[PDB]
Order: sequence, then structure tokens, then C-alpha cells
Amino acid sequence: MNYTETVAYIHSFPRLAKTGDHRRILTLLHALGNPQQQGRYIHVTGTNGKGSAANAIAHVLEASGLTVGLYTSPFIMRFNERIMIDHEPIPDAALVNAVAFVRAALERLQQQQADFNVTEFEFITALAYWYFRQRQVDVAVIEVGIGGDTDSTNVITPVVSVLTEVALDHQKLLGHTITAIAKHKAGIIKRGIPVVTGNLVPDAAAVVAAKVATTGSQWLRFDRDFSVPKAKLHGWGQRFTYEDQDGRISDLEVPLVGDYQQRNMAIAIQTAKVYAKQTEWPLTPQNIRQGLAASHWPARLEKISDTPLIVIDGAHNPDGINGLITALKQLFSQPITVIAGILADKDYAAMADRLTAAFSTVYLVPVPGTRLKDSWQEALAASLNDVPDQPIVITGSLYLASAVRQTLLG
Ligand SMILES: Nc1ncnc2c1ncn2[C@@H]1O[C@H](COP(=O)(O)OP(=O)(O)CP(=O)(O)OP(=O)(O)O)[C@@H](O)[C@H]1O
Ligand SMILES: [Mg+2]
Ligand SMILES: [Mg+2]
Repeated sequence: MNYTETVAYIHSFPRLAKTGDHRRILTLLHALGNPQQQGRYIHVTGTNGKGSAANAIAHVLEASGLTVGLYTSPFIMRFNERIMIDHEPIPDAALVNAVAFVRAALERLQQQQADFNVTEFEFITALAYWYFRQRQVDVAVIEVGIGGDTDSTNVITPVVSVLTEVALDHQKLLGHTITAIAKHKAGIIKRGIPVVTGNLVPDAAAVVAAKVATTGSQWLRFDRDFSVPKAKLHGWGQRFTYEDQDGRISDLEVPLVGDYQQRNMAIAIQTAKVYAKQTEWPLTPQNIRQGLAASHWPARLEKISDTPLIVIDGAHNPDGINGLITALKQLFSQPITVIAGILADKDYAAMADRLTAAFSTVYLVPVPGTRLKDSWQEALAASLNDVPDQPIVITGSLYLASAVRQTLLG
């Protein structure tokens, strides 16, 4: 198979039941020589901020001289972005050869167990684990797909775990209460392994304190052990100060806007320091400053057009919507239009009340492959014609942001 066929092959996998015992992926992995049991890992979970945190942790450790695998989702411009090494997406040719190796092993399994199969995410995760070992990365930063305990990625023992935050999202999968969702996320916390977390709402904090008690894990929490005591906009980015039990690193800069990113970044920094410590590896404030400076992350409050002014974002659950509003409020001191593809979660109605309550013009649209408009293209055309003086912010799952970015830029 060539590259195009290979990708199409990856997207052809079935949606199987959700056991949560990882037997399917463990079967494929075993046939791949158990790459998940070799090397080192950093496991990242959380309702919002997983990718931004994972991306920065990788940049900081890369700056310190380590070869780092990064596994994130969803891709924004193209598939290859899901598996990166030192931030270079897996080469087309390399993906073709990788897909062929895994397919061959899969085939051998099916010839021994006639009805055996894996899901698309299971295939990709196994391929990623195998790829990271083939290239012998020093460490792989792994973003959990959904939840924590039952995710296909949860077949590893990391050096450090990360739980950015817990907010309501993915209920028909994780739970209907913060406590329930929290218990699922805490599942990536392992015996004796440190866990770095954001500032968690009380209910979630209790679940985590309870878990660390059982695992005996060292627990570093934003606003307790490490923090961001100062920050300010600096272009389409932020300049801030990080502080933890070792002191302060001043004048740090990240090319990201949104107050919540100060949290994601602080989590990344604390996490990388813990990694370096647990592995007896050198990590300087210079390494950290360099990595943060390189921490570009598409579709995260990204201005992709100046005239007209267009920003895209992936906020689509109430917490993200709340973070989005607060941010937009600090970024614009003029009327703006917001096009939201939140027509998906029940969550929808309340989020829309919050948007229309805070902004001048709000359009609601579906997500590609799912006030009212039939598509984001229609809402944009509407905005540019009825409110030409209003910048446009397009938000919803990253799938909508991605479709918009691909369309307007690639
Ligand atoms: N600490 C934080 N507090 C509040 N909001 C935050 C946040 N960190 C990130 N966000 C919001 O989430 C969006 C995506 O950020 P990230 O890529 O870091 O998220 P995740 O990796 O958790 C997304 P997904 O669940 O993979 O995707 P998908 O759900 O799109 O399928 C941002 O554009 C922003 O709206
Ligand atoms: Mg999500
Ligand atoms: Mg993500």
C-alpha cells in the first residue's frame, strides 16, 4: 500500500464494544513484541488541556537534549501529526512501512483467531508504541484518548502521570458527576508514580487525594506546589513567571493566549522537572524557556486571518466555553461574532446561553461529519455581510477548528 491507501486503511477499522480490560490491544501489542513495556513514558489525561500540556512537556524535554515521542489527538492538518518524534510527524514513507508491519502481525493473529480484530484507535496506539521503540526515543509523551483507566493507551507504567483538570464532558462514557469522571481519570495514577495535576475542584481533589493515598504517589498540585504568580499578554502570546518548591523562573514566554494556558504550561514545567528528577537527567531554566518559546499549538485560540480577523478554538464543553469567554473578554474590547458548533452535547443549550449572554453575535452550527446556520461556512458568510466590523471566533470540537484551518490555510 501507498501512503493514501495506508491512511484510508487506518480509517477503515471497526468500532468494537468497549471492554476496558485492554485485551484486544494487548493481543496486538504482544505480537509486536510488547514495545509498551520498554522505554519510558509520561501519561497525560484531563478534560481540557491534555494536548497543550503534552505538547509543552515534549518541547521542554526536547530542549534539554532528549529524543521525545509525542502521541496526541486529534490531528489538525494531517494524520501524521498524531505520532511525532522531536516534533516531526511520522514521515509518509515511514507510516506506510509501519502500517504494513502492524497489518502483517494483525493478519497472523487473525489466521490463528479467526474473528480477532482491533478498533482504529487501538491499531494506531499499538503502531505508535511500536514506532517509538523502533526509533528508541528516550521518552514518549502519551495523551489519553478518553478517560484514563479504560483508554487503549493505558497499558504502560510511566515515570510521571498528569491530570490537567476534571470538568463535565463525555458523560455516556465517563460518568454524570465530577466524582465519577474523576475516578476514571485517576486510573492513570500508578503505584509510587508521581502525579502532577491542575487546580482541581473539591470533589475531584478528594478522589485524587484518595487515590494517591492508596498508590503512595507524590502529588504536585497547581496553586499548592507550583504556580504562575505573574503573567501578561505579549503579542499573540503571554509572558509569565513560574514558581515551585525550587524557586521562580522569570520571563518565560509561550506563543499561546488564554489564561488557562498558564495552568497547562505550569503543569508541563512541573511535570518535566519531575521527569528529569526521577531519571536523574539535567534540566535548566534555559531548557524550559526555550521549550515554552517553541510551544506552538494549532487551533488553540489561534488567529489564522488578520483581514478579516478570524480566530479558531476547540472549546466545546462548558468548561472550555467558560475559559473561552473569559479569554475573548481579555483579547477583544469590541463587538465580536462567535460561530459555535456545539449543536452536539446536551450541554449545548446552556453553553449557548452563556455565549449569547456575553457576545454581540452568535451563530450555532453542526460539526462537519456529525442563530442557527447549516454550516460554519454559511455562518461566516453571514457574519462578514451583516457584521463586517466584527472579528470572527470559530469554536467547537477541534474537528470543526481543524476543518476550518484546513479550508482556510491548507
Ligand atoms: N486548562 C484549560 N481550561 C479550560 N479550557 C481549556 C484548558 N486547556 C485547554 N482548554 C480548551 O480546550 C481546547 C483544546 O485544548 P487541548 O488540545 O489542550 O485539549 P485536549 O487535548 O484536552 C482536547 P481533546 O479532548 O483531545 O479534543 P476535542 O475535545 O476537541 O475532540 C482549547 O482550544 C481550549 O478551548
Ligand atoms: Mg475532548
Ligand atoms: Mg487533544
